Amino acid sequence: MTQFEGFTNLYQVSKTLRFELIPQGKTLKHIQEQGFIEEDKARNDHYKELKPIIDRIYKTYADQCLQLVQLDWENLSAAIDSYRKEKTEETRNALIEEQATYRNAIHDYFIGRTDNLTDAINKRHAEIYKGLFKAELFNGKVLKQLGTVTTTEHENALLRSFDKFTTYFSGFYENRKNVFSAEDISTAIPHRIVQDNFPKFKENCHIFTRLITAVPSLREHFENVKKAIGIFVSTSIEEVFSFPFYNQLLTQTQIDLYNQLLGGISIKGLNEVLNLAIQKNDETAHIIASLPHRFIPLFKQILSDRDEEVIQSFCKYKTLLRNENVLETAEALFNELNSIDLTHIFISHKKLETISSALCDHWDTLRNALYERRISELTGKITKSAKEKVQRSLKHEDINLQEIISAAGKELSEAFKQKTSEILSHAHAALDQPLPTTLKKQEEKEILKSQLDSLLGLYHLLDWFAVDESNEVDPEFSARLTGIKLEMEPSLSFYNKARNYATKKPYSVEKFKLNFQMPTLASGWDVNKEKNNGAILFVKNGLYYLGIMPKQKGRYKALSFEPTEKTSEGFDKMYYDYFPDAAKMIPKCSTQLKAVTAHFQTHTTPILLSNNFIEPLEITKEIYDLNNPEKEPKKFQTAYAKKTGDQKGYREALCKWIDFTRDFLSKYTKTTSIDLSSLRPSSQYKDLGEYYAELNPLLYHISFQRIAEKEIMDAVETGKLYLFQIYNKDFAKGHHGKPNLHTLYWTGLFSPENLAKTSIKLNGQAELFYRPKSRHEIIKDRRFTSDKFFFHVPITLNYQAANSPSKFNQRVNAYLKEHPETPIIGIDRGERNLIYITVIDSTGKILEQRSLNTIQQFDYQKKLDNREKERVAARQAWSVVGTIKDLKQGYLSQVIHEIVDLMIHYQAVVVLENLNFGFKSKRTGIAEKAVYQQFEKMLIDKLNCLVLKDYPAEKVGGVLNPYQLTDQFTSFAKMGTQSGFLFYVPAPYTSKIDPLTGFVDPFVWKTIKNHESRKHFLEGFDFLHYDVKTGDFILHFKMNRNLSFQRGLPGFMPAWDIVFEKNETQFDAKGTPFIAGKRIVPVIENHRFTGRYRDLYPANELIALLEEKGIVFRDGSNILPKLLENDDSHAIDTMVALIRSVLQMRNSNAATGEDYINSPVRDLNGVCFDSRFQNPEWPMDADANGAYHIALKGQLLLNHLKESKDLKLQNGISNQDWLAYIQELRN
RNA sequence: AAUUUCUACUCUUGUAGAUGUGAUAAGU
DNA sequence: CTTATCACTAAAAGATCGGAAG
DNA sequence: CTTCCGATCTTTTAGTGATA
Repeated sequence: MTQFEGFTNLYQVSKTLRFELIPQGKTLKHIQEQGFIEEDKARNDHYKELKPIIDRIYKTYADQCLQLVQLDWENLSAAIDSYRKEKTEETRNALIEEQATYRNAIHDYFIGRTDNLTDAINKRHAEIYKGLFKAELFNGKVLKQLGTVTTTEHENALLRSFDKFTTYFSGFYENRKNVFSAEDISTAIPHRIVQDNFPKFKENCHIFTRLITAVPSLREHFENVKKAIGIFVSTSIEEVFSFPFYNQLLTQTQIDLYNQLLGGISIKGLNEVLNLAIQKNDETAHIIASLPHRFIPLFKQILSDRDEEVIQSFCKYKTLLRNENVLETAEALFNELNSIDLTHIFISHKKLETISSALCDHWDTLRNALYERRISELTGKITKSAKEKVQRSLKHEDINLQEIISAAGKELSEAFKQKTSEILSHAHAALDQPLPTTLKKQEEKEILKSQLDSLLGLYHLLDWFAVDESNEVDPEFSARLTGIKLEMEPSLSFYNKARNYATKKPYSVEKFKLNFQMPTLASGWDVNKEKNNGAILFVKNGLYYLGIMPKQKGRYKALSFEPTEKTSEGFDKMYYDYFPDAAKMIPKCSTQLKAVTAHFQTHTTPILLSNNFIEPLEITKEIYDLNNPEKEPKKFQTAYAKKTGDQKGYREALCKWIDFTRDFLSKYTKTTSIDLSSLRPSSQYKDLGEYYAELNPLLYHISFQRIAEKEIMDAVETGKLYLFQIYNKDFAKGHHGKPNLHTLYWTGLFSPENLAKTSIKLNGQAELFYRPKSRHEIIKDRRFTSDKFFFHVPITLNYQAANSPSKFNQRVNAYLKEHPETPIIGIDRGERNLIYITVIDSTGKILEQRSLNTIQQFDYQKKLDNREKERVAARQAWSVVGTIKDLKQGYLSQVIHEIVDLMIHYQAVVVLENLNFGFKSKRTGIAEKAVYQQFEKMLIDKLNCLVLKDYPAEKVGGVLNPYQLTDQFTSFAKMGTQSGFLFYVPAPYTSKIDPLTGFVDPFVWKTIKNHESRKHFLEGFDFLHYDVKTGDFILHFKMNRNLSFQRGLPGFMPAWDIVFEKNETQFDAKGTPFIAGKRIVPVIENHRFTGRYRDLYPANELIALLEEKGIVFRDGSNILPKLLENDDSHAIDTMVALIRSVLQMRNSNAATGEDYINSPVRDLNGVCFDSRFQNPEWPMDADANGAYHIALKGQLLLNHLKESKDLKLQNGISNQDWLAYIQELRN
């Protein structure tokens, strides 16, 4: 019995609020007089300049330490091979522990505990590892200790400039602890060495050994290219791809040399040699090309290397291009292209579509041309292996121009000669048109973009030829193309820089962190650390103040604020109390002091501690062995239970440690005032983590106390305290609407209900930033014209729960299995509606379908329509592109509220569109997969902690009890099918589909081009007849026919009754007349669509065609043999055109506005479904048709949960299963 | 067209929604 | 342009300065 | 007049659980 309102308080979530600080009183004058802001700006500059020096010393220590490892590597290779062959859990954990011990073994080199080094160098490396992550790297100790590093006097002087202030680097310090650690983190050098580079090197070795087993005739060729490249001259080819040589390959420059050997010098590499071998088309070419024939390069090592401004840069670029005469070289190359041999120069395969998009009319016509011409040149009968050989020989291989000019004819030799005679001419204009004076007028940006794109299209035409010498290419043409390529390669870089400059923003959001000459400013608010951190907050009359007390004449003037009776006028100051993360402080303040470990070496008696204790606390020896053992897993850790299985001694030691913790909690002078009667006794705890997760919320407390106003006023006036007012738009005097969500979090954090029972915790690690001025009347950009102080503070919501969600999917599947009647929301994008919603019931009937064009009754469809018009109205308009892309993000940010409101009201499971396994065209408003990915991520992050503004604080959904329905976001690929209530289903076969019987277009088209193909396609049907009672053409289709021309996705039923409906008038529910069965088809000119749309009436056109042919059909007889006997091309062409028009599900015309669907199949009731009927029980528009089938896919996933005994979904549903399920349920 | 920040407007010197900040790596 | 990491800290420990004593 | 011992400011430091 799990209620939907019980899906709250499951895991903590960390958020961060930001506010603006107004300097109250005359603290602005004090800050300006003392000059903190200029000093902090100079120090931020020094920190930015000092970061690469610390990176340099880390780099040289990493290289020096990695050059000494001689580890042996067969064991992890055996482990990963055992995983590859078995794929069981036992070998999986064996591989995991083998990777862990390899990372530990290589980390022993950094920490200097390696078994295979002597003691002196071990002590040297251990001292270096100790001294890297302390202040000893700043004063100059480890600089002399390393010896290798070279530092000039300026870098050294700015490196010692952080003296007595080193902790400014502290997070950065711990950031570098990510790199050198032995953990499984992706930024670890051991992880990069073991789990990333080594699998690629091992598989490189295996492909090399297998390919040298196949034939050794190219082993000498490998030796010659290794000698000619002059890379790794001290070793042969056989041992450079062996495992022990990886012990020399860990350094970055050796990785670079390995990559240079594999890829060549830009002189051929191994990949180019293999390409030359497989392109020869001898027996060795088939014996190697059927085999794996690639070596993927290794990853780089961590921390390793490899308006007038743009106007002047482009002016110098154009002047240098005019001096080099790149247009003259290009026109000379295009002139000599007309006479040289075309066999010796090749076209890169990556633009095999692109040439089809440029030199001809369709983006894949020349690919089909060369494929069918290779098929026509095949010797013997066509088989599967020969077809696959042809497909392989044309899929990823460069092709010379003679095959292009023979398959596609000589006509391209004119058209190509046309197109270059355009582009270089504009390039000539781009090298003749003068530079614009500024970039503030529209025409200046116009002429600038034209100057970029002509030369950019010239690059994109020069990318056509195969720049890689994978075939036999004469080197002088290669030299000329590469020279003119490298003369003007960076034009893409100036294009990107000009686009991002003209795109970004007109403001300067750059800010630097203020510190007020404090090492640890606003790191914590606790009243014992109130002196050093110097950050407090006051509350008065609903307003919130931040007080920062700086050091006075170089010393912390310990000003004390006195308690005051409440009704006296004054600020309210908190008394923050925290014992941070008791799992790590209870070791810290007991059994890990220097005194206790110094005593426990030479003694066995228990030790009594009486420092910061009200009574002497006793530490016996056994608890010291429990916390500090010989091995890494402690006795009371569950890793000991997993590794050994001795549960009895585990439970006894856990009880002893838990008793010691409970004894400790009552006598430390900070935690003595806390009530611990809320804890269950020691023996009732299953493990240790639950104890710490329940104990941690008990140790944090905020209590307000009244401070006299006069003392604060003289503290501000004197200069001992800097008082700022915390501000956003909700603390203004004219504020009367609903607040922002962060203001709701901030107000609910200091509510009395939260102060009594902590649900939101005010975290430490606050930051103060400063932003310069950035250079009734409503002034544009008021917040961006003045220098401003910002305040960034993190908070932790749902503090009473754990940190990790554990099995969120299991819990939500349990709730969904408990409740079968739960509705399903389906979300789907479309044309003429940006986002479309369909909330359906469990039985399949829709409950509410809507378009999300309108938000606050002032719809965004006209915004996208108008902005997309002005896109065209001024070219592409670099300026407007960004406004469109941000209006899309803002539209999605407003759509988030509508979706979570629908989910909350309907208590439903939402079902989104999976962006993998899918392709979406243009015209869908939001199309870009990155923008919708950002949407799905924003939705997951919003439903991670869902809170509504109008809800009460105490109720579920309020600030003190937010809704948590979705698991924490981790990756765009590790989502799977579900994340809590966020279900994902594959995109296609959801928009163009009959919503009542599930008919889909079974043929694959764009292959109806040859005449006998049309003959076989038309002969595939069973029979066509005419009915005079309804005046319709009934054509019968069997799914076992036209299998070569049908898609390979059979449905449930094999029968279909396609109907050409009488194209008469009809009435909807609203009485608006509409022609029944009419279709919309584009007009085609020069075998290409032109965008203009025309209306088609299939039955009337077929009547006209058949009476013009003189075919008698009023008897109800078959017409297909009555028309195929003449073998007329025009008749079969019109028949195919009418079949395509009839099978066209969607019909839209944005110029006139109508948009509908039309199923050409009679249902079980014999009617033909028309979405222009506007039946509320069926999808209104085509976007509703898409969203309803997305919701039905979610319903299918729900049923897949229901039949399964285990509480887990199936994976992504195959399309054949979806079609079978739909055509089984609906018929 | 006013915003801690973004989007979009002006009955209202503001409105409706969203907003995890800072830092460093790595991939294309 | 994405994917992974870490911090969200008070108290112990040690450097720094100033006063007392031989 | 120099050296040793006590206040003050800065800087390290401890580390729990659980599958995919």
